[PDB]
Amino acid sequence: MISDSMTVEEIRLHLGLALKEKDFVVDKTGVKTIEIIGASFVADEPFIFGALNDEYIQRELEWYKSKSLFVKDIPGETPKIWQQVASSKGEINSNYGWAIWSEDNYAQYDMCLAELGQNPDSRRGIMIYTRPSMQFDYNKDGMSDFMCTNTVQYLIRDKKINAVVNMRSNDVVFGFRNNYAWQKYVLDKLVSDLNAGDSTRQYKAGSIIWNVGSLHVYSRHFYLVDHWWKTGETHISKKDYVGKYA
Amino acid sequence: MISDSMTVEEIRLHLGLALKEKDFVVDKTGVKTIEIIGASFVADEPFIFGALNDEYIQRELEWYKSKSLFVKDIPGETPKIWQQVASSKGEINSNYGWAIWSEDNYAQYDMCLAELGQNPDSRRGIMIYTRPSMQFDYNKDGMSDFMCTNTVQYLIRDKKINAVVNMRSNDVVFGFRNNYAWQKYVLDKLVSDLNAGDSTRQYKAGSIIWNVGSLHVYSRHFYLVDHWWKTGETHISKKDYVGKYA
Ligand SMILES: Cc1cn([C@H]2C[C@H](O)[C@@H](COP(=O)(O)O)O2)c(=O)[nH]c1=O
Ligand SMILES: Cc1cn([C@H]2C[C@H](O)[C@@H](COP(=O)(O)O)O2)c(=O)[nH]c1=O
Ligand code: NA
Ligand code: NA
Repeated sequence: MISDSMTVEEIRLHLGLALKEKDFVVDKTGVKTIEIIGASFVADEPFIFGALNDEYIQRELEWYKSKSLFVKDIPGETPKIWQQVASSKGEINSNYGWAIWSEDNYAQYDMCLAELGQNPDSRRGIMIYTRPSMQFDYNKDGMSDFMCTNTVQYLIRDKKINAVVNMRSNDVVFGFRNNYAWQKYVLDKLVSDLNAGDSTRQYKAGSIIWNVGSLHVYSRHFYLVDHWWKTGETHISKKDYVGKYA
Repeated sequence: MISDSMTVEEIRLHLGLALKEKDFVVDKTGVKTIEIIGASFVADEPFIFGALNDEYIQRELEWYKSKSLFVKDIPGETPKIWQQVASSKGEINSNYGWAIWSEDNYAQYDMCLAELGQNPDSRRGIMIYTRPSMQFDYNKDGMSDFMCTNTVQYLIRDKKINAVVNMRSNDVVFGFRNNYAWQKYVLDKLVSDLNAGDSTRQYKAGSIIWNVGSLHVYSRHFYLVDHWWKTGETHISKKDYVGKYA
């Protein structure tokens, strides 16, 4: 039994209610947010609010395939957000290709693939992204990057592979869209690798379940929530939005 | 906004449905289980099925206060389960007092207390129990102890301190009852320590939210589920149970 969770549509609704309520909490940067504490839902759409950007996602995936911990190695011009959280030397913590494909984080992908190839029913098929020393590593050399993804667990049931994603913190607009594309790519690769190992397995991709301690919208994206609250459209250009949260 | 989750009562219901359905999955030990994948609920009662045992809980808490990684240091006679998962030398991984009070796991309690004493609104107040090297450490010296608790996050909102518990795996009957008593003790201590630091804070304990990749019942406890399914009583002695799952 997979848990019958909220869907992306219902998360949209609860965010709209928080905004209507004026239930604000002060970000570390001083900015207001709206927040769901302890959120859990099935990721049945590839975005919550906003639009897709295959070009950027493909650049972030090439960076993950390189496993580099330096933001300059992102193909093309590196985004400003990555520059602002990096150390004095351009270093970060959150390269998810490093987290799952590097020997330095204990070969999470290959060990999860070996565990499930040996025991398809296991509860120990997991890729652990964060680490206890994060209590001190988050601000090494002046960076500001406390890992947001804690763990991802994989469970094979009825010839489908399901993923359970646990995050400390996730931005609804950019974070969720990029992080979802990545989790789906990893899931499909794992399915294909298991199938090439044994042509009788015939596995397929299953569901992705999303769990978050603080799932939040920054006040700079309140307009998307408000517009969806009024119209049902999940995207509008900032230039075209008319409404209070300009 | 805390997420409006299932309660313990509703978890009881879904477990009863899995049992009725005969939706079984094979444990590593060969035994059948029933399972909810990706479960998330508020812990508003101190047990799901079964009875309380303050004596045993108090012994496990004294062991946690000692921080010892050896099962013999549990006060009095050490339980058989702890003996069966221990290494050739009596060693385990899962002492939660070690995980949060030892310098060797990077002082999780003291660093979370310092983070929240400095910024009550933070999203980085977390105690990280597991670690990436668990892909290799789970069977060190022949033990069988892949850490079950991944992380616990603390969020202070409206002068109440809420906890978000993330677990890979949890047994509904013994695991949940013992693990809940522990999480509530830590929460109350944190509240009291914050209040003694500043007599204007006046904080109080809030909600505990429980998230689990595989939340399961072993076939040896199917009787409790069945009895509750038939009668609404959350406990019965194994001697008194009449029914199929004898
Ligand atoms: C690196 C990363 C950051 N974030 C966002 C979540 C938070 O808004 C922010 C981290 O801020 P915090 O460490 O104060 O929670 O970055 C994601 O949503 N996904 C990611 O993968
Ligand atoms: C140490 C510990 C184990 N357990 C149970 C969960 C599983 O039934 C078992 C670990 O088995 P697994 O590693 O194969 O999932 O021990 C808890 O529920 N809580 C705990 O704190
Ligand atoms: Na670049
Ligand atoms: Na003992």
